[PDB]
Amino acid sequence: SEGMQFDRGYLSPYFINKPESGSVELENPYILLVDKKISNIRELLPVLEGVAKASKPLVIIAEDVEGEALATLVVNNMRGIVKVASVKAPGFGDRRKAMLQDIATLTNGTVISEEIGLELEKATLEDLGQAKRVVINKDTTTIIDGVGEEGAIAARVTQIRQQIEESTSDYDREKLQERVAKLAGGVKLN
Repeated sequence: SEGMQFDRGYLSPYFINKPESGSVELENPYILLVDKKISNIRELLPVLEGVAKASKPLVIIAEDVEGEALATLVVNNMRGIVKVASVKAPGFGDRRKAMLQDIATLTNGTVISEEIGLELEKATLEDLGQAKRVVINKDTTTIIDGVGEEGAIAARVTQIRQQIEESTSDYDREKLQERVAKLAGGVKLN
């Protein structure tokens, strides 16, 4: 019940902001969800402009963040220009896409997906998910108290649970149950 946790850690230790625990702890962050690799910093500039309007940190969960995009995020973070962290989206292939949506639903975010005609350079603050806290270390990412609408989160879980009923695979069922447990962990109470 202590957050949605998945087995991807920081993409660079230079995102650490709690050196004594080797971790990134970000309070009331925006959460950018992207179902592709990000390499071109120009794609992120517009969103980063929005984040620059306040003191809210940004967590980027993308298929990967690499090259000039990652380097600029690391340098800006080290300089204190922004408070940012990046992690790889959990999982593989279709399940990775489904789990990015699990996170979007949990956090009231929108997955920036070219599959449906969305473009990273046109992403806005309104597209970003939010949660009370995100904690990242070398191995894991934990999203605590996502702000997603309860009905939407419940409907998502119920849908995953029906998917379990459509399977006769122990492996696949366990993986679906894991998605359920993760969503449940991330809910916001009291």
